[PDB]
Amino acid sequence: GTSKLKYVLQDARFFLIKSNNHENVSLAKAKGVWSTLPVNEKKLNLAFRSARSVILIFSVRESGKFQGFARLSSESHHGGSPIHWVLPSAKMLGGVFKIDWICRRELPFTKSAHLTNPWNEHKPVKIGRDGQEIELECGTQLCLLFPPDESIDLYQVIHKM
Repeated sequence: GTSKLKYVLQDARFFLIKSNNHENVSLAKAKGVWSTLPVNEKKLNLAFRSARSVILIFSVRESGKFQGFARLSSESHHGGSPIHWVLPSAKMLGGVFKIDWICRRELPFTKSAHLTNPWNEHKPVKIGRDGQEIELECGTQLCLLFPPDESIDLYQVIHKM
């Protein structure tokens, strides 16, 4: 069902993550981690303190799709296991966020054409820079459009809230 998902998304904040390649999203899906440039790191750390859930919605550039979404489980930290990102240069990144995936399935942009983001001039939600915040209602409806991921159990994520 969709009820535990709606509970996790209640009063959440949402951010668009744009990856240059599929390899980095595959690493994030396998290891449960993301890293971003310091300007976005600071925004995500502020958001993590401010909201019950902070949701990252991932899209690989030129793919025409979103590849899934995940919830921050920590602020960023330094000095863990090093991550061999494909950088498009590793010293330029900030710390590492731990994330819990909520959906690892794809959603094509053609299915989100009716959703506009007020925080980006009401452009279609697919449009945005890496780190663009997505307003609550747009972000909630976007996450509810993804196919259900029946491999994930949100019981443990609810306990982290």
